[PDB]
Amino acid sequence: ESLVDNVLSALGLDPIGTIVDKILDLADEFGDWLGATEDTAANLSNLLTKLLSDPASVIGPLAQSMITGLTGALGNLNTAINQIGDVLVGTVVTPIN
Amino acid sequence: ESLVDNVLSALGLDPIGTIVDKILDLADEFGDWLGATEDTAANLSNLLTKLLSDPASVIGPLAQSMITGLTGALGNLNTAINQIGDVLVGTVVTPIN
Repeated sequence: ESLVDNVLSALGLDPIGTIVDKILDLADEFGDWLGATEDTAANLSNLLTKLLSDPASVIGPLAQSMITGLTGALGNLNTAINQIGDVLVGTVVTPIN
Repeated sequence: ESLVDNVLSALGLDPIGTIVDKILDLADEFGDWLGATEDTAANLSNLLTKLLSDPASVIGPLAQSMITGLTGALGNLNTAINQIGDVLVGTVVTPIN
C-alpha cells in the first residue's frame, strides 16, 4: 500500500480509498501518461513534417531584416534607381556601379 | 522485491538498500519522469506558439537562396539595371522585357 501511495503521490493524484480504488486510479493515471507521451511524439513528428514540406501555415510573418542581405540588396536597387533619376536633372553623385 | 528491482533497473537507478529505500528512490524517479515529460510538453507548446507569432528570435539567419524565386528576381532586376546602363554607351545586348 505504501508503494501504491508513494507512486500515486509522485504522479500527482492523492490516494484516498481502498487498495483496489488506488490501483484503479493508478491505472487511469498511466493511461493519461500514455496519451500524453503519444500525443507529444505525434505532435513533434507532425510539426517536423509540416515545417519540412509546407512552412507557410506554421511559420508566421517575419521581418525582411531577418533575411541575410535582403535589406542591402533592396537598398542598393533603390539607390540605383534614385541615382538614375537624379543624374538626368543634375546633382552629381557618386555612381553605385 | 523483484518487481521493485526490475522497475528501478529499467528506469535507471541501481537499487541498493531496503525495500522502503528502493520504493522512495522509485518515487523520486517517477517525480523526475513527470518533470521531464511536463517540461518537454511545455517547451514544445512554447516553441510552437513562438514560431507562429514571432519567428525572428527562434529562427536564425537564412540564405536568400532558400526563398523561392528571390535570387531570380534579384538577378533579373540587376541585369535590367546593367542593360539600362550599357545601352546608353553602346554594346548592343538582348533586351530583357
